[PDB]
Amino acid sequence: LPPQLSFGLYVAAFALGFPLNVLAIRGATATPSAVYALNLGCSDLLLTVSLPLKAVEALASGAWPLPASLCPVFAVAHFAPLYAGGGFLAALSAARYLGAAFPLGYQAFRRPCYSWGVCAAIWALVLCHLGLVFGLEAPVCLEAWDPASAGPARFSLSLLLFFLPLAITAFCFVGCLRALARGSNIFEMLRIDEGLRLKIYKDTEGYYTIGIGHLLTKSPSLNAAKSELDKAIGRNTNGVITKDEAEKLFNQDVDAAVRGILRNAKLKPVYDSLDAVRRAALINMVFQMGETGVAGFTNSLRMLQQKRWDEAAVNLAKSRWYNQTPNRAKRVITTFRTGTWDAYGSLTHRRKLRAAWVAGGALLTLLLCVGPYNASNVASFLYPNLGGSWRKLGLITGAWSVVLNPLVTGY
Ligand SMILES: COc1ccc(C(=O)N(CC(C)(C)C)c2cccc(C)n2)c(N2CCC(c3cc4ccc([C@@H](CC(=O)O)C5CC5)cc4o3)CC2)c1
Repeated sequence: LPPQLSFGLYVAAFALGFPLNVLAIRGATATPSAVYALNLGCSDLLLTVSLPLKAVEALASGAWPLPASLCPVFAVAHFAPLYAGGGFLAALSAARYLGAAFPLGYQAFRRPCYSWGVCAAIWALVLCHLGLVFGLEAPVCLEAWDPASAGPARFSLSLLLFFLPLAITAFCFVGCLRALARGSNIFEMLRIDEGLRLKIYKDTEGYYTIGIGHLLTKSPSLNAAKSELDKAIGRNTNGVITKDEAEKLFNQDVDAAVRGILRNAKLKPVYDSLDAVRRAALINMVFQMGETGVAGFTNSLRMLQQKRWDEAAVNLAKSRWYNQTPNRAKRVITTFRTGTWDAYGSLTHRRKLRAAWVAGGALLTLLLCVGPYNASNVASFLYPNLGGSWRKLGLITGAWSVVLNPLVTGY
């Protein structure tokens, strides 16, 4: 409440803000998360540099110690990096959400230049919106109430530059929570193991293959492969397909791998007794080897039916399958043993957990720092009875985003 306490809290924010954000930048410079943390660290620095001036203003109970014409420029130089901070948190939470909810789809669509593009658009939108609004409608500075005529303009700032990022961050945090519960499925697992190629290639066994691990023929003839490919799609392809056609063959093959297990007497008892994750591991095998091949793993299959996970793991490792494709086999074996997705880097529960925490941290620091000011500034044009201490507090909490913001990124 007293101006001396206001002064101190700003100084604390500066004093904590400066090192923490330089440290943040180095941590980011040592993926989309890094880009957003880097731009957040920079906007935090610009905000930090304006704090000494913000602090002396609070100490003088609102008195602006500089020429009145510099007040609009300082308003931009202070609020610009402030609002940008919010948007980066919103962008970062979006990247985390997309990574958590749609790992593979995200990774396919994602390009490094988009992250910068998004960041640029944020800087652009913020400075254009603030520069115009504060430039057209501006000895007291930031502590002063805005005239009721400046309402529509200042409201558009809060609406667009805070409330919208907030709502989006809230969506991303809820989506992240949902992603945790959703875990992962067999389609994602096989997409990682088989990869994606649009040209005809040879697998580790030397057979002609296309798409997401679709076996074309066991024949050594490339022309027989090109013939079987045109059968599978019903169109002359000449050894090249689209992503859409690949995904269609993928669902048919997963279906075929499942139906193969369903009609197998030696595979079906195990399939029936497993959970979905351990089921996914079985399907992966039958996808790679076929039903008869996997049916011959008599020992391992029996141990899996009796929930003897460790024994089964050790057994499966003695196979030709393990020696020919070790990385893939180890993942499928780990899946079998644990019944989790721990073996799959971009599908793991922890990765989804970190996204939830980043988004949650982001949502909270948006609510607590940039939140209170905008909530009270819009509530100043309505309700002419509003107390002055609400906006003054909001400016303090907003300043503290230079402390909170670097913490949520984890660098
Ligand atoms: C700081 O003030 C603001 C104000 C308004 C918004 C704001 O709401 N808008 C306005 C609009 C929706 C009506 C256009 C806004 C503005 C700039 C850029 C964007 C994308 N949106 C805003 N936002 C919120 C959504 C954010 C976002 C969504 C999003 C989705 C994918 C991604 C990428 C993740 C990555 O980098 O990998 C993925 C690759 C594509 C990055 C992404 O970043 C960007 C910042 C920030």
